Amino acid sequence: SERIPNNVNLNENKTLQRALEQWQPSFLNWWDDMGPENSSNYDVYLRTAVSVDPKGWADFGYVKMHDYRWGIFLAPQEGEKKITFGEHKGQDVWQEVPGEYRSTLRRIIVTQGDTEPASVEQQRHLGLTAPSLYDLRNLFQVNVEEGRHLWAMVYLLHAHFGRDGREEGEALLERRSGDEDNPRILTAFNEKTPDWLSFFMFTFITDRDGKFQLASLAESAFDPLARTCKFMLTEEAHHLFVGESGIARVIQRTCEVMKELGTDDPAKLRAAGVIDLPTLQKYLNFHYSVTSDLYGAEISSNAATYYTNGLKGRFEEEKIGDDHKLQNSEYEVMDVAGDKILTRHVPALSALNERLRDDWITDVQAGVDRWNRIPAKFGFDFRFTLPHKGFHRKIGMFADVHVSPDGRLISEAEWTHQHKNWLPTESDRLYVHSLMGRCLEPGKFANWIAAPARGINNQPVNFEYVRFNWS
Ligand SMILES: [Cl-]
Ligand SMILES: [Fe+3]
Ligand SMILES: [Fe+3]
Ligand SMILES: [O-]
Repeated sequence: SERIPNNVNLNENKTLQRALEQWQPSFLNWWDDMGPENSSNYDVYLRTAVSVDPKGWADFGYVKMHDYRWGIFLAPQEGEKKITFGEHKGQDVWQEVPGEYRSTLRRIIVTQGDTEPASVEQQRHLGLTAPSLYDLRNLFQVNVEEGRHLWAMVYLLHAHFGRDGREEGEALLERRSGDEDNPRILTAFNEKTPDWLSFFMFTFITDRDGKFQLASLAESAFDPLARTCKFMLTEEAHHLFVGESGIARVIQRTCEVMKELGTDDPAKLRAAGVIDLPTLQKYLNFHYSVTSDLYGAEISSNAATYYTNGLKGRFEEEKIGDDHKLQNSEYEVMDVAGDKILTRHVPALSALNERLRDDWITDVQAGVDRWNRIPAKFGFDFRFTLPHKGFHRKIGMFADVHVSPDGRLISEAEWTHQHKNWLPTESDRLYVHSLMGRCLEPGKFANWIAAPARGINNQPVNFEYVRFNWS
């Protein structure tokens, strides 16, 4: 082992190596303060990336999380990679950041960076109510990887953004989720993640915004960014898995109990300590709509310049069958006109945020379809659905207006009186919270969630995924 593991020959740039070694103790201070509560002396069975070979790239073993081997890993550098979109299509990719784009790319990197520790800060208390050792370990695995994502971006800042990059790396540790004076940059990352149902939805829906922002940055003309993100997407895949199967196992458990009691009635299901499917639907509505705001205004001149200038491409840019310049292309978006929601066509360049939002909607929907297999398998009519994209939005054309899940423009009064049916109430949040009792004995699961289909790294489900050191 080296002090900072990496596949970018950090060793051979002494100035850069020392700058990051200077930042490391500060990162570790942040981990000890805002990382998982009371965990400094736990041994956790964790995956650690040591390399990038797709055949095997990650060690498994017990480690105390303070000692986790956070490292910098980029996808391998391609020979003569060309810029695939925008005014610079056809030219060589960039190894350094051009002056004209320096501050724009900095803000992109910093904003992506900021969401990483924000997630850990939002989730630091969750361990104390973990429904199983398996689940606690998953939480911790997500947490250390979000840590590594902070390292991924701070590396770029130090390596390619000089003085202010150094300053940005500091400031990334000084802002704090929900803080009054130094809050994190985006609204979704200052929200409470108050329980494990929210956590699974977060990693299912909001980490998915991560997926799509990263996939777009993975196309970037700025190739060190591109390569950082390509790898990060592999990590994000694990986070989405935790979320999707989290909720699946909760739905499984609720369905088991609906069959077992021969009933549908929320009151009865809640007497038995499960989360009724309609309440789950409200949580889906909440996280979905709040996350949708992160993609930005549907129509936006800034997104257009990030494409044209080669900074940020579309999701799976190279598969799309067009000119990859888009000056003469169109895209269909919605439009609020009077008391009706219509559609119209706009220049493709101005609707890139909406395209990426639409791509993310599709991906979330495929997951909702998979969840719906469960009640179908039980012969139940219940289906999860996604609300109309304008529902419960604070960013974009729907910001100053209200839309029901089924896509009706509704008055302020209707919203006030009906939204208790569509988003979690205090009562619903208190009920879900009341089920959150920790359960730490090997192979056992809190009554509100089912056992997973399998373990981790081929260990059995009743493996001792976390040792606390009493035993
Ligand atoms: Cl109104
Ligand atoms: Fe991340
Ligand atoms: Fe993530
Ligand atoms: O992530």
